Amino acid sequence: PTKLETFPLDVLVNTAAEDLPRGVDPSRKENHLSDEDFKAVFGMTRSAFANLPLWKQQNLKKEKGLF
Repeated sequence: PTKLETFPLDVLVNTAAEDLPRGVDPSRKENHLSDEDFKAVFGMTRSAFANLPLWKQQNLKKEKGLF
């Protein structure tokens, strides 16, 4: 594609690894949320989230089912 594919939050959270769409980086599911879902889930800009240390990004994602 011309850009990364997006999918509904429920699909990214509640799908077995083997069933995940091919267009989703399993280690960076947040990149595949729409802007609206990213804002609802994280409450900060994508750049602000990317500026958190990787371990903190992961910790936040774990509770949210996106790790």
